[PDB]
Amino acid sequence: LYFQSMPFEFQKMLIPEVILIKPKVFTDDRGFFIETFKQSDFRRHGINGEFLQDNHSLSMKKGVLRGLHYQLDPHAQGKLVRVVLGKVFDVAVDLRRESPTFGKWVSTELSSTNNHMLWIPPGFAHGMLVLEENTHLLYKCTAEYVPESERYIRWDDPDINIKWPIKNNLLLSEKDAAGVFLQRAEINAQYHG
Amino acid sequence: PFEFQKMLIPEVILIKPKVFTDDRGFFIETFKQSDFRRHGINGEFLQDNHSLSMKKGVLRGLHYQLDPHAQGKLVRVVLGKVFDVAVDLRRESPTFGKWVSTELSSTNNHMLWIPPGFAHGMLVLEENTHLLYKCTAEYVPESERYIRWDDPDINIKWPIKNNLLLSEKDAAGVFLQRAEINAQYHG
Ligand SMILES: Cc1cn([C@H]2C[C@H](O)[C@@H](COP(=O)(O)OP(=O)(O)O)O2)c(=O)[nH]c1=O
Ligand SMILES: Cc1cn([C@H]2C[C@H](O)[C@@H](COP(=O)(O)OP(=O)(O)O)O2)c(=O)[nH]c1=O
Ligand SMILES: Cc1cn([C@H]2C[C@H](O)[C@@H](COP(=O)(O)OP(=O)(O)O)O2)c(=O)[nH]c1=O
Ligand SMILES: Cc1cn([C@H]2C[C@H](O)[C@@H](COP(=O)(O)OP(=O)(O)O)O2)c(=O)[nH]c1=O
Repeated sequence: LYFQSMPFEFQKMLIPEVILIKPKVFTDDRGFFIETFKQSDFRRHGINGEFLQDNHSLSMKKGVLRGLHYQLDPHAQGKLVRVVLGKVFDVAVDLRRESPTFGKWVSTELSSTNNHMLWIPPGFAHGMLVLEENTHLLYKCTAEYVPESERYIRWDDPDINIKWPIKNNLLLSEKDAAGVFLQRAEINAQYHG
Repeated sequence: PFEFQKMLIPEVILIKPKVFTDDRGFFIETFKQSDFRRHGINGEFLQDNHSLSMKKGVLRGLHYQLDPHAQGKLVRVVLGKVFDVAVDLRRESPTFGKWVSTELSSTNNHMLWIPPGFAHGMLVLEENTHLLYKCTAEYVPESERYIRWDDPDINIKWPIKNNLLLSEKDAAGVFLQRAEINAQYHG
């Protein structure tokens, strides 16, 4: 019972390079149809670069946390993130050296209920906390996977100080559990504007 | 990370991605330009769509856009299952009016490449089926054309013919012999 006239709403977050996208849901007797991406519209609202790789993660239990992740330059991925089933608390962290918002973060709830999408530009790290069982997270990347370039910052880093709605149990990968603290992170991304 | 398999109409390509399981669940790379372009799948993906079909027996198709708005489509099912159909509607094609089908599901995570020049149809086999597809051209409603699912010249073997939920546009699809088609065979 939430109505939007236009096919996409684009909303800049407090870190304005991060963009929350609300697509339009067309309901009928069959079910629904959503346009989830449209280059022409996205490019007019600041979202640039060729999407070279799409990924899909299933997280079976509430409390799965993945992040914080980025690829070193020149393999930095811009990401368009959505949840087709379930719900996540989704986080973008500005890790662009010299950025007036370096080490700051914004969050949004991405779910199969809202069908919201988050644009996380290159220069940022991504983290997500699973809030519903069997959560399917899909994202498009502006650069292809380069495992050697992947870096890992721990979820509970105190300088970043993300307010995770951690309810009870936390399921972490070994790489994420072994995430480093921001102060000893390897970062080459540079702020431009 | 991907197996690519040409169908009997060899421009139609079945893609089997690799599933990495762990304690958290799984990870799949569902598209990768470098790999896809090496295996014949070309064109910029300009638009992504998502359809939910609540009941078994929802049928959508048969759909294409006239040139110059023809969409190549990369089709997958993230939840549920469809009987997915590609129909060759390229004038002068040795397989004009022929079709290939595959089962796309959340169990197999298979994907189908349906090149421009083809029509797409899908029949929903599990409740709450989520079909996702990437298009090589943006939506142009004026260019959309609709061919009846049960057209007798195309003669698709749909695994269900009865409890069928159709859109009004699909119900009103035209028969192949009176279809508007401008796509041309080059291959
Ligand atoms: C709420 C919020 C905090 N933050 C950062 C700013 C601060 O470093 C920290 C806020 O938590 P806290 O240290 O408790 O607040 P304060 O610094 O105002 O005493 O987290 C964000 O980057 N984004 C947000 O949305
Ligand atoms: C991020 C990523 C991972 N993988 C593989 C490597 C591992 O086997 C598995 C999980 O990787 P992992 O780095 O744990 O993913 P997450 O970002 O969710 O923590 O997926 C790819 O094949 N491609 C990708 O782009
Ligand atoms: C089985 C199959 C049939 N077809 C075509 C061939 C026929 O024109 C029609 C099915 O008819 P069919 O009963 O297979 O052959 P016939 O009628 O010649 O005895 O659909 C395809 O295009 N793809 C397929 O995978
Ligand atoms: C195919 C398509 C449909 N729509 C809208 C128009 C209708 O309100 C709704 C369903 O269109 P419809 O043509 O019935 O979809 P399907 O191909 O599944 O039969 O979605 C778009 O906004 N973009 C698209 O690319």
